Amino acid sequence: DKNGDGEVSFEE
Repeated sequence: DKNGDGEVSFEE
C-alpha cells in the first residue's frame, strides 16, 4: 500500500 489506503497501491 504505497499510499496508506490499504489497497495494494504498488505495495502491500
